[PDB]
Amino acid sequence: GASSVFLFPPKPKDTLMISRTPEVTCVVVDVSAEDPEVKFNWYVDGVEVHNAKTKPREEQYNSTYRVVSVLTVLHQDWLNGKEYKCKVSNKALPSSIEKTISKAKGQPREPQVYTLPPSRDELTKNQVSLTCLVKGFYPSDIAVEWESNGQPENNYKTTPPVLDSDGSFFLYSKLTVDKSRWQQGNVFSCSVMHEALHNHYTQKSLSLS
Amino acid sequence: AGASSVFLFPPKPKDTLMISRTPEVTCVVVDVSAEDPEVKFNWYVDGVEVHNAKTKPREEQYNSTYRVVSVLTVLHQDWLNGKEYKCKVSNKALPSSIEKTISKAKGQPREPQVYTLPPSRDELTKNQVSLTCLVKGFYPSDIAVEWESNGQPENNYKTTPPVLDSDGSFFLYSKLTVDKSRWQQGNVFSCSVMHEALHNHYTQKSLSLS
Ligand SMILES: *[C@@H]1O[C@H](CO[C@@H]2O[C@@H](C)[C@@H](O)[C@@H](O)[C@@H]2O)[C@@H](O[C@@H]2O[C@H](CO)[C@@H](O[C@@H]3O[C@H](CO[C@H]4O[C@H](CO)[C@@H](O)[C@H](O)[C@@H]4O[C@@H]4O[C@H](CO)[C@@H](O[C@@H]5O[C@H](CO)[C@H](O)[C@H](O)[C@H]5O)[C@H](O)[C@H]4NC(C)=O)[C@@H](O)[C@H](O[C@H]4O[C@H](CO)[C@@H](O)[C@H](O)[C@@H]4O[C@@H]4O[C@H](CO)[C@@H](O)[C@H](O)[C@H]4NC(C)=O)[C@@H]3O)[C@H](O)[C@H]2NC(C)=O)[C@H](O)[C@H]1NC(C)=O
Ligand SMILES: *[C@@H]1O[C@H](CO[C@@H]2O[C@@H](C)[C@@H](O)[C@@H](O)[C@@H]2O)[C@@H](O[C@@H]2O[C@H](CO)[C@@H](O[C@@H]3O[C@H](CO[C@H]4O[C@H](CO)[C@@H](O)[C@H](O)[C@@H]4O[C@@H]4O[C@H](CO)[C@@H](O[C@@H]5O[C@H](CO)[C@H](O)[C@H](O)[C@H]5O)[C@H](O)[C@H]4NC(C)=O)[C@@H](O)[C@H](O[C@H]4O[C@H](CO)[C@@H](O)[C@H](O)[C@@H]4O[C@@H]4O[C@H](CO)[C@@H](O)[C@H](O)[C@H]4NC(C)=O)[C@@H]3O)[C@H](O)[C@H]2NC(C)=O)[C@H](O)[C@H]1NC(C)=O
Repeated sequence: GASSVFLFPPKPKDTLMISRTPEVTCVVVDVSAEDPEVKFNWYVDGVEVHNAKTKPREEQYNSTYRVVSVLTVLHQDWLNGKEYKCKVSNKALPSSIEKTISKAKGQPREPQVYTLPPSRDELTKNQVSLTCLVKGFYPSDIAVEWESNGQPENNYKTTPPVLDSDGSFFLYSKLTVDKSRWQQGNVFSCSVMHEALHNHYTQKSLSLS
Repeated sequence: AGASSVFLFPPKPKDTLMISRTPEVTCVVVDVSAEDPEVKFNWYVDGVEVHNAKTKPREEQYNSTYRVVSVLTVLHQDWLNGKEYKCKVSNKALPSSIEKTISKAKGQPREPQVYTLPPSRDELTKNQVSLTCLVKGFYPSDIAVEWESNGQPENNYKTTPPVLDSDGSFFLYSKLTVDKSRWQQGNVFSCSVMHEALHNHYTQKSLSLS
């Protein structure tokens, strides 16, 4: 079952902040109740490692079992482009199944962050859209958040990264707020974390002009 | 049993929304063996067999298999009214036929609101600047967005995929990049949006230096 095994990268924020602990996560589903202990082998740049913490089989709501293995990774290892391999050996199956993941290769490029106030035409509405354009970044791993008065905002959506014509990525984040909060002069801030920004962080603000 | 080797693709949104354009449904069969006899296609529209499809000759792939494509031209009205298109792929080498079906997304259509946004003040120090088109509140997600200036298509734009918003509708952004000099001259730029819930399937918003 080369499709019962899933390997997840660390969160973008986790690899960029010293206070956080990035992990790669190997998930195997559909283990039968009659199957023996599923084995995980982990490799970093081809070298086997043994510090993974594997979760005892958890019974599911569809009668199957799930096994999750978690490997903590070093911030710099991930950022320096090391390859993480997860190999899952379920003896009830013919074959072991391997997956590999790593940071995309290529010169990192610094995001340029721009905030855009609502379109004049939208000011007629009950709620208005505050836009954060983030462009020119590489690789596509990035975190974007909105806040106001030191507090996280409740209502925003961010597009996936989109490949631009010069080989870098862009995205937009759309924050929706009541027109009243906008008219009252509240300051809103889009913060962005990416490996190619100084301090891995930058913020741009937006308020009624 | 070959079931995962047949793929059925819808027409492009723009093609279904403009009568002058030709919308097509495309049935693609991959992993066709050289030892297989002729792959055969039958096509149906709401269960009724149709005969106007054009099937291309098999094309050799670098992995020693063939790809075979059949293309069915559809009426705009038919697609937009939700008729079902079925491609049935037959091959003596297989025990059973493989059938795939496709149709337009269901659910109440909602009209997009289109907003143009000028470059951020901070971007005006760059030699290239970004003109933004925000399109929101639409359903279904099938939509086309383009940019023009002086009646000519612009080259350098990219558009995000539709993103599901908190109310069940979709939004996207389209980003047009232009030389800062063209923006500063006062040239007018237009974002045009095609969607089935718009009057005449078309609307546009313009943007220039202010
Ligand atoms: C029996 O039950 C279990 C449990 O199911 C759950 O419970 C029931 C009640 C249902 O409600 C069900 O919906 C629930 O999911 C079933 O197990 C499930 O099995 C399916 C497959 O059958 C799995 O589906 C795949 O999911 C992938 C993504 O999963 C994530 O996102 C979904 C939501 O989108 C979540 O629900 C998942 O749990 C996953 O969530 C992610 O989890 C990560 C690990 O924890 C998180 O990362 C970590 O987070 C921590 C802290 O949070 C740290 O930060 C760590 O650092 C970090 O690593 C992550 O944040 C989290 N994300 C989110 C958003 O929450 C899909 O990607 C995948 O699609 C691929 O594969 C498909 C083939 O199956 C294919 O169709 C797709 O196209 C895609 O294909 C891939 O394409 C790429 C590139 O093109 C290729 O490179 C790949 O090769 C290719 N894939 C291939 C070849 O396989 C699947 O859709 C599902 O995840 C799983 N659930 C759980 C919980 O394990 C089981 O199936 C049931 N049996 C039945 C029904 O018979
Ligand atoms: C041997 O080789 C062949 C050929 O590959 C090529 O050669 C080899 C040697 C390599 O060099 C390789 O790199 C080359 O590409 C291999 O054939 C491939 O087989 C795989 C399957 O194994 C196919 O994978 C599916 O791809 C779908 C997307 O395909 C499009 O997008 C890719 C780019 O991302 C293109 O490469 C494709 O050609 C398709 O491109 C589209 O083509 C349309 C038809 O022409 C275009 O539409 C038309 O456009 C014209 C204009 O030109 C008009 O506008 C018409 O009106 C319009 O109709 C369209 O524009 C174009 N798009 C793009 C972006 O280019 C995926 O959708 C699909 O995913 C489904 O299936 C998976 C299961 O396999 C599943 O995991 C997914 O989740 C998803 O599941 C489906 O989900 C839907 C709903 O979401 C359900 O309804 C379905 O039921 C469900 N199906 C399931 C579960 O099965 C696959 O990933 C691949 O497309 C194909 N390549 C080619 C070129 O045909 C072959 O595999 C090799 N064999 C071996 C043994 O190695």
